[PDB]
Amino acid sequence: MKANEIRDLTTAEIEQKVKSLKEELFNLRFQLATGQLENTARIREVRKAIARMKTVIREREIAAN
RNA sequence: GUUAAGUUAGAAAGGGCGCACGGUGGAUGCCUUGGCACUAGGAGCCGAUGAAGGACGGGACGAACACCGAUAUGCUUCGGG
Repeated sequence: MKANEIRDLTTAEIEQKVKSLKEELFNLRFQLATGQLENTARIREVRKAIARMKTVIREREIAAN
């Protein structure tokens, strides 16, 4: 998904992207705490996706100078 | 029936010697995951762009070892497989 990450422009790669993933992780952890989640690999894959987005943004910023 | 006299003893409450069968306890034999002494090549410094060394944390489900820092049991890119 890294290529698709590059294709998006910078604001789109943070605004309404690293925010929806954050809120989804929040809801997922709430459901797990309550006691009804079933599928549990979602947490790990969401966290990995967030890290990917942050790293590509930082790479762009570093290359900009 | 009465005198007189001899006797292995022969019993064993328990004990000694020999034999048979067990229990505790880790010598001996066999075996290495760890060490000891060297040889031939390399490398002989790290740090304010924050060191050597640590504290606290990170997993779906506890404590500990190993691994990693709010991008936390991991992220990109180039090669091997």
